[PDB]
Amino acid sequence: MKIFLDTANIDEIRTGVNWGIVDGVTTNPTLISKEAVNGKKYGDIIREILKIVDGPVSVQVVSTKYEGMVEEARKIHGLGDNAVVKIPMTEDGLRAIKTLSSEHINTNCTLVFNPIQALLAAKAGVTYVSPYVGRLDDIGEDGMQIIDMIRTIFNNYIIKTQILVASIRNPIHVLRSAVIGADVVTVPFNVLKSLMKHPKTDEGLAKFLEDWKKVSP
Amino acid sequence: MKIFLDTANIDEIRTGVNWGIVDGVTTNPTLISKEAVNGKKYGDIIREILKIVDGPVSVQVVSTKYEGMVEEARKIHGLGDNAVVKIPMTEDGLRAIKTLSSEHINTNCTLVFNPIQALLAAKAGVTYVSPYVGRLDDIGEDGMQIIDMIRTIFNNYIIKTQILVASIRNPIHVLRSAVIGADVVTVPFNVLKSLMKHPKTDEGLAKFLEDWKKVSPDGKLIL
Amino acid sequence: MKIFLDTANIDEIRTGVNWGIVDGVTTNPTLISKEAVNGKKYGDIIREILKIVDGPVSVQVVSTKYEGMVEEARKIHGLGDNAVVKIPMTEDGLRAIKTLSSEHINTNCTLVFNPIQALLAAKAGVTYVSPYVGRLDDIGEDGMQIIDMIRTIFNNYIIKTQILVASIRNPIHVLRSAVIGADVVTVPFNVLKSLMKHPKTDEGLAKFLEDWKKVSPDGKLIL
Amino acid sequence: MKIFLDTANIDEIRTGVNWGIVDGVTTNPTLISKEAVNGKKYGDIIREILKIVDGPVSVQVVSTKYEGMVEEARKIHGLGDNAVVKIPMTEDGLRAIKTLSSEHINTNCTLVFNPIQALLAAKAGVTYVSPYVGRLDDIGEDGMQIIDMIRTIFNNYIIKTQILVASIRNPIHVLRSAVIGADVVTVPFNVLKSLMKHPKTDEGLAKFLEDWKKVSP
Amino acid sequence: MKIFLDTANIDEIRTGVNWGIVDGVTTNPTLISKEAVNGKKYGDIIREILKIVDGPVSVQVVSTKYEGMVEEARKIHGLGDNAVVKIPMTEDGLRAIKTLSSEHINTNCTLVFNPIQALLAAKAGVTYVSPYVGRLDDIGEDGMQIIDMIRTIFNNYIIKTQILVASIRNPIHVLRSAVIGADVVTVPFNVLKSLMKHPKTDEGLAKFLEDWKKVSPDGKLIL
Amino acid sequence: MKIFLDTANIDEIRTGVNWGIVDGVTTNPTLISKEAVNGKKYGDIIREILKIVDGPVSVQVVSTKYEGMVEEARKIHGLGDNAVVKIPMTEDGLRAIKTLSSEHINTNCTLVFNPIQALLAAKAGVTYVSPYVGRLDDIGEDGMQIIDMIRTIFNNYIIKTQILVASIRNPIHVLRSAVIGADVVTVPFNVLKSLMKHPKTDEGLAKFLEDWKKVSPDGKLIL
Amino acid sequence: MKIFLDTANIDEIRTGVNWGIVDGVTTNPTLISKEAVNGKKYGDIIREILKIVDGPVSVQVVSTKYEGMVEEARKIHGLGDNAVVKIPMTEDGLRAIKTLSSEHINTNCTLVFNPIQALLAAKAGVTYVSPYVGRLDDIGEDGMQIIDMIRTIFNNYIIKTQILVASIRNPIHVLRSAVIGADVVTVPFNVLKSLMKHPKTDEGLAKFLEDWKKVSPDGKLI
Amino acid sequence: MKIFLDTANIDEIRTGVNWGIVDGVTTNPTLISKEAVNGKKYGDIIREILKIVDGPVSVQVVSTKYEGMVEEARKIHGLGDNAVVKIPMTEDGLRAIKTLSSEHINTNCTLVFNPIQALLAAKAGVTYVSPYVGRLDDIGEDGMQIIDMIRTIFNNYIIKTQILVASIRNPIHVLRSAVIGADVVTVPFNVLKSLMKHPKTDEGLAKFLEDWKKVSPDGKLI
Amino acid sequence: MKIFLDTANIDEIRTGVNWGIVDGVTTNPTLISKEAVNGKKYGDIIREILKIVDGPVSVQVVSTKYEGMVEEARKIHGLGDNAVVKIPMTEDGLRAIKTLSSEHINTNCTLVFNPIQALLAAKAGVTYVSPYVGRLDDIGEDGMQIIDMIRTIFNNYIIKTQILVASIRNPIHVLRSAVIGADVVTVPFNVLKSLMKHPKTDEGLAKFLEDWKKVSP
Repeated sequence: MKIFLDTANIDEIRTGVNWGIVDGVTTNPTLISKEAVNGKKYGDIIREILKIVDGPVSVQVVSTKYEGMVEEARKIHGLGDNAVVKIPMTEDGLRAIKTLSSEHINTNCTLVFNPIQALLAAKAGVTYVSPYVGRLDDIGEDGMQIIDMIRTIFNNYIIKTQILVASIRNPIHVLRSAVIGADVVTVPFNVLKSLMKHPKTDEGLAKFLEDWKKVSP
Repeated sequence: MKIFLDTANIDEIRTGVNWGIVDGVTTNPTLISKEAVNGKKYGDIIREILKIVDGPVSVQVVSTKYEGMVEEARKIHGLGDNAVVKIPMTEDGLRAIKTLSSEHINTNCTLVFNPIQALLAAKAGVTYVSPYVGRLDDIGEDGMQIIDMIRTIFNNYIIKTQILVASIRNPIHVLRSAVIGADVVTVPFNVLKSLMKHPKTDEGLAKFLEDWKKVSPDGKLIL
Repeated sequence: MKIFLDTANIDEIRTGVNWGIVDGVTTNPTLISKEAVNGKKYGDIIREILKIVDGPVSVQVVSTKYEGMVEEARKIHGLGDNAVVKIPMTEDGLRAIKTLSSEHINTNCTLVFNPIQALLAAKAGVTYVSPYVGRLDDIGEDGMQIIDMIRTIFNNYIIKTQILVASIRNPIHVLRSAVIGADVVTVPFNVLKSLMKHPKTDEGLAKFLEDWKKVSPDGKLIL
Repeated sequence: MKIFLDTANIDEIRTGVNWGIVDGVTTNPTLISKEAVNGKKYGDIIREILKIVDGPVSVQVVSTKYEGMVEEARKIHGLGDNAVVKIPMTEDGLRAIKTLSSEHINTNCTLVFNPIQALLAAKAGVTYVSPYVGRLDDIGEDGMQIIDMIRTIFNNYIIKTQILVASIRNPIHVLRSAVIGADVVTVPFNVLKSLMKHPKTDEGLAKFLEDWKKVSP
Repeated sequence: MKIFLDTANIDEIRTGVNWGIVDGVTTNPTLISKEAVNGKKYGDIIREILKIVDGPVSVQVVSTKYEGMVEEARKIHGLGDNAVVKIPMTEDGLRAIKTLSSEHINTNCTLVFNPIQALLAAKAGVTYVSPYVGRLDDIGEDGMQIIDMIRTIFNNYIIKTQILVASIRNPIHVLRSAVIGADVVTVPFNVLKSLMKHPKTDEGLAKFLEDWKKVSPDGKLIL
Repeated sequence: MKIFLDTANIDEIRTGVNWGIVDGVTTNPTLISKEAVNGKKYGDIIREILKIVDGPVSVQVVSTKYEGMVEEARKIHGLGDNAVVKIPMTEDGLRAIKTLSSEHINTNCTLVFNPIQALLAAKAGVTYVSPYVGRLDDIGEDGMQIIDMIRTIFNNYIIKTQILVASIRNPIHVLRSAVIGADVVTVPFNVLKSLMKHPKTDEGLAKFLEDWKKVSPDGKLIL
Repeated sequence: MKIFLDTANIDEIRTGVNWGIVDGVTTNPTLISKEAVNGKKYGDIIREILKIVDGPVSVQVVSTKYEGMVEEARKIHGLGDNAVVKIPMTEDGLRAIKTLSSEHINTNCTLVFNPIQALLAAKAGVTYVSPYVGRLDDIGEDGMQIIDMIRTIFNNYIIKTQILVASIRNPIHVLRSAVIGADVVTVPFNVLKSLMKHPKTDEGLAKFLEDWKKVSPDGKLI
Repeated sequence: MKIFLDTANIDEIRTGVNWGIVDGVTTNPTLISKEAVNGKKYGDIIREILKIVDGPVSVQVVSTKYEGMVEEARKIHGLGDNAVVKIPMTEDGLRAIKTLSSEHINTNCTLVFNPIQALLAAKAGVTYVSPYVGRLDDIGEDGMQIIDMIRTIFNNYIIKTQILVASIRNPIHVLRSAVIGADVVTVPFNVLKSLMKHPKTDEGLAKFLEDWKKVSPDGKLI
Repeated sequence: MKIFLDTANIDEIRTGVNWGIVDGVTTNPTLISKEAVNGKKYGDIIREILKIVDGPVSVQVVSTKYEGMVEEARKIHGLGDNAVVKIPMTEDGLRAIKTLSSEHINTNCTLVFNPIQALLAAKAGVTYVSPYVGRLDDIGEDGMQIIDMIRTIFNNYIIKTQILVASIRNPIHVLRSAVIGADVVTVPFNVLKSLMKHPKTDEGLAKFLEDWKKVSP
């Protein structure tokens, strides 16, 4: 399972990347506009992330129309080979994914909330599909069950689209994603930093330090 | 999972194809009767669908006897390489499927309501089998259970006949079909349309638009 | 799943074969004797069935001792390469199956009532094992459970003996046999005919033909 | 579980009743007309069965209309207190059951093929509901699964309508009915006579006879 | 399981009641808007339904604010003892349900789409809760699963609020509701009609009629 | 399932109570201190909450030793009969729960992380046990599994201690708590508000109000 | 679930009862002799335990023959109405249990290793049955599965014999016993102490402490 | 599933092979001594079995120490390439199996009673492992559950050691072994004979016979 | 399933290899200075273990910093090609594992207590991951459940990292590890010896003996 960082905060990205556990980054218009304040421009933020991160970097179009999505997609693609174009799950979006896929431009279909939407995105040739599990949790539906059905559907038809679990809120979304067999999770910084930690790890380290002092002060 | 459009409405077919999400079309005599009104000829409707759909197009024979079935099938086949001859699950139907399979004419056995009818059509050599899940729902039996049994049976014997779920009424027939692993669903246009939609998709788009306005008042992405 | 006809009527056989859904026949002296009427020779019926049928034809041995069984089995084998010799699950039967297997004479072990009997027959080299499910139902045991266990046992050891479900009484024996993955069922011609039928198939056909007449008065499909 | 005999053959009924294992009888227009040939009249057959059998005896109306069903029902009821009026599952039938039930006339709703039909019959106040399992088997559907769902539904709502399994074809319909917890089965004579039998019973009896001869010739 | 009719069509209501199978009615502003055309007043429609249905009749408030909800509820309640006030799942709605429950006015919380909304309505004291299963189906989630969770939750806490399955589209929503053990289903008239029907019922009737003719040519039962 | 508000804001509390869905409150010194602003006394906040709330109010002890805990618990008890004393799962905590239980002072055992800790607190006589599920989620263990085991354990022995799910982070902790059958959840005011919401509720309301206007221009319901 | 302490140490018993978490005690000659020290006699230790514990105290017999077991058991009963006599699962043991139950002397059948042995002891009238789960674990079979079967069997027949899980080695034997619904577990004082502990509890306490110092620096709530 | 005959009787072995249903044989000193009668020596019986059986013949060692076991095992191997040496699940046994496997001498580890013992014998290189299911049944645990676990474990690691179910007492041990997928069962000749029988088979034969007399009175098909 | 001995006693090791059931050894800060008594250099024992054992020998790094860990690991590697370097599940540890893997030095990540920690270690390229099951049991959670999830996760992604079950306390940890399919268990000597024992084996051996004395005094 790949692990991506879900933020446009360059400080969080640098830190995550320096830990060596970040395989890629996802952004979206909300995340970017949270950073693009007090002088900082969105075009600069996007370019800096592309430069910093070796692996896939998803950046979302904002046009809602086919021709506009495809032209924004190509500008996005031109920013560097690791760029992945995020396209929303809409009629125009599916058309855009199909065209971009034929042009070998990598794509990520976002705002997916049930397994049939994810299947449509895969049929359009999308590279990644990104169901939003935390937003399903928000409305009283166990979002991880949708990931489990998508995994089954994709296995049934030997689909090569990667399942990219998004809107992750806690480490149990991450655990369940790995048990299900999702291809990727994208996680906010506060979740990322917790994944390495456990209180018995801390306790064990202290114990080994103690015991070692008994044979080498 | 392939998705076919279950209609003879040319406007619906052109629209669905353009979404890139439609892999073929199924018709039946009812669907065609509906469109062949006010001067429109069934012959023209059929040829036009075949003309504009790249994927399989199922057209159903109307004879109930073996010889009429095969004679009509050979005509349907002659109209285009993407034509699939629909044949009902009957004694004459199975005979027709066996003959047509030996002639390398693609076939679709329709009006299937239990898994053993589906198996018999497969043994005769049919290309697709089409169980009618909504008509089972109509009589108080969960039709998707028959799809699950057919998938198991076909898997047991490595059967190459495609399961084509038909009489679809709602998006949960579609979801359950995909989870079971049916080869194809054929859906009405209104169902097809609904498959792309979700209130949280709409809501998420609106929020992204709004937030983006904060850093780009004309809502553009200039790179 | 293969389907054998449990019959010696040549017309039944020809008809089922044209349906594309009959793979072989299982006979017994009662079925054959039934057809020896209006002058017909017992042995002529059997030789005719062996000639016409492209595939397996089971013929019973009547001897109960090893030497009699193998001598009869050899005669039967000489009547056609597709003849299959039916031998009961007994001590002498197993000895006969082992001997005939070595001579490459195909065999069908009958009167099997539990899964270990089926395994012993497979170990002796038998081509088919025939558990009589309806005779277990008769004594208050669900006979299909024995088929399920035999399928599991045979899968465990990659056994090439075919499971031939016999003493079939209804279409649910057939459905369950297919879902389990039994290799073959043998059924009377009348169970076979019932397997194609469903009231919604008839209802659906009637409606399609009504609707077609609205666009084509004489029921025709002119293309 | 009660066991009824499903026939209008008086010879079969006498024999069954003499075994002491028959708790009642069901008839229907096909069964009765098979016996009412070569001089025998249907009115005589019905009366003879009513006289012979202590327990419930179901006899079916033939009118398809409400007023006609209710008038046939009352003539049926008047033939004796053990008479139970069979009414088909139709709109007019449900109306008739509701009226007959209010008049404390026992009823049996027949030609039931799914669990919701059975529930409708219970809501109309029917005494017995009779799903036809063998005719479901005939069309490639496991008829006993409908009995299992009816039992669950009836348990959920504490329904007092008795489930009467009909169109029985073999002893496994009977076994599964008892395991599910159906209230009644009605069985044809050839099935009835087999229920007491088992080859190990026969074998055991022979063995005990043998062994007893060794201590009392 | 109670069965309500989900319609404001007076003809449908009179017909269903006469089948003896309808235990109440649900309306909503859409259903009533549909009938309140060509001079027909919504006020008259509501009073007439109340007048002719003996069981509960749900009539939905239209105000979105607490005070308007309770004022309309008290009016609805005043029209007949069988009136049930429908209240949407909102903050003001829950406040209204709490007040109305304390006044012993029966209530029905509508537009419920997950089990926790259903629990909140129960805690406020509501008489019925109405989850919309077909609208969940519409967005690719199996709505009957929410009914199953609500039944479990209600059973856990011995909750007396009745589960009323709404937005029913087919007979399998009805079947699954009964197997789960929902208290009530409310169904459209065409669904209601279909619940009584089955092809084998029709077929069995025809056969009984035919056989009876053999011993009574005028198809009567003379006792 | 009871719902407690994890808050010391009196306005939040009043609002949740009017919704008919708040049964009590859980406080801690941080929450209380937060409200002591614009001149408000810490202890006045607590006494006000105890006076207004008809039902349980949890208040933390800060002493870590037995004598300090019971002396504080007694003070807290004196502030209102509905005060519940929060005591951590430690050796001295268990001694304090046993002593306070004998004095009929209600208690809530906090910092419970496995089911056996919950059982020991119940055996000491505790009124509520509070497992912190989100803090288990934080360390890569599904915290709701511990609630499920505690419910089973408590059911086995007919334990009267209430399970109070704490450290709740999202609406699925709440849904799962209800399906398991936990006695209580405690949630922040903002989780609480989210529990009422669903996009189809909003969509449905908007459509009903649109349709109603077709029959009643100013949105009114005049009866 | 009741919790007995497997010990004869009186400070261990007092400290357990004060937690409100100990319902009784299980002894054995080794445990008792361990405390029969510095003046204390074996009989003394048992009498003091019987006196201080408001609940069952299990005391073993060493005789392996019916007459000897029953004679000892009567003695033990004489010491206090809360004494419970331990009897091994043997032919003579079952005879002894039948006799003692008829004399309303409470009993505890030990060395039970399968569910049918447990059923036989119940049928003889035993008050408690003690399967030794850790010794099943020692020989490579999951001992808690035997507890599960005994629970099912006892529920089937509404048996009033209490299931007392013994030879406990870790907190998961305890957790599983509770989830199954065993009536009692007997554990050493140290296992007992471990049951209260969790690293997130310690972390939580530390967090409580620091945040309280924020609202008030001294460390006292007024 | 292979079926071995648990016996040293040569007429029992011939009659089993002729049915096509016997794949090998398992002996033990008691079985062999049973036939070492009327002139026949112990060595003779084993040599004749090795000669006539086209398959594995298991022969036990009586030494319980490593050196003695290995010395005997080499002797047994010398008697024929199809001899298989039985070695008990002990410390010295595992040492012996390791040594013998390295010398391509086939082995059969006996007295296995849990799945981990079976795994240890496999790891030492054993050809067959023989769990004694009936002796587990004797002590009130379902012995076939151990076979199921060993099957899972061996499948997990693609272990080539064959599971040989032993101490078989009834046809249901055999049925369950086959459903689980055990490689082999070893059974006494009488159990073997019972496996072919069913009362509906006998009934069927009788029915066949009578109905054939209807189509032709003599009893011969021409 | 491989079996390692958690010891540095050479006799215990030779004994277990002789049995043919020991595949390696794990040596942690809390064993080597057990055997460094009266004559032996915590380094002659390690060097000798490395010489003896024809399989992996795990040796723990004591530094907590990346740079010290990789320097110590390279030293450990220098002692013998069967040395495996034990590294704790920390930020610095993951970084060290990634570096050492790239230098083809085998690694064993210790103090793992949940499945996502194990996945992170595998993503860093670790040769073994060692979850401490008994220490989870100690805090009231069933440690074997974590092994079961890690097996599933590793199967999902075809992960080549071996699952090495550690902190083993009893033979049921071992049985469950084998049924789950863990790659390795590491056990103390007394657990190891107990794995061969069963009371019916002893009973059985006595009976072989007794019956043999009958046939041959």
